[PDB]
Amino acid sequence: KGEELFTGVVPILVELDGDVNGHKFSVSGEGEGDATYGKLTLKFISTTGKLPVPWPTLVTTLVQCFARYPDHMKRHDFFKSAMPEGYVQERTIFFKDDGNYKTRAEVKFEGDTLVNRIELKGIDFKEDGNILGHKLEYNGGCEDNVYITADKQKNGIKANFKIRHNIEDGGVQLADHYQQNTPIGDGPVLLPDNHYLSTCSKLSKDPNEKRDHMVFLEFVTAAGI
Repeated sequence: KGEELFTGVVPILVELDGDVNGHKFSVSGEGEGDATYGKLTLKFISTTGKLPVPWPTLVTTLVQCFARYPDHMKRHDFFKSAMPEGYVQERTIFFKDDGNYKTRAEVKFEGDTLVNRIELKGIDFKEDGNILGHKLEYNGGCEDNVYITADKQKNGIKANFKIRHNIEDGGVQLADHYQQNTPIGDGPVLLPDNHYLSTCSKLSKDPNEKRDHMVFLEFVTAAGI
């Protein structure tokens, strides 16, 4: 059972290769996840200098297998059931009145470590917009619940949710997330009934960190059944 792989604290490594309007950047992340508490503690670093986009816009792209599914919902945890082979997570994130991200990631175990290797491509972003202009507050913003539905055709799941980033000069920047997850292996997975994940994140900085970075804390819990 893939759930047995998350009984304790699991180390995490994240790799993101990004490209926004043709400007390449790379982010390396590490930390740990405790599915018993739906708790994620991560630190992310840009290895290519100042990012061309705000950190809050990459939060969702930068491991839902660490969601806490209560006992009465364990049958609906697709993410852990796909482990250790893992799953492919793909998203299109439409930023209202701005560009969009298209992301493809492989979430799988490499040894005792849960790894998230991501490719991100952003296009049609406006230099005078909130994203390329770095006009978003540094926080998790209003995070709508992640509504998950089964996709038996792909033996996986789909998800939909909006992120609302506060704009420093007042207002909000909507980010419409459209998500699809498919298992990497051919083994059996758990196709869930309709449910959602509740998220709460806290973004902070490391005083000793010289590079553009993000210290990240998240609690994710399933509900709706």
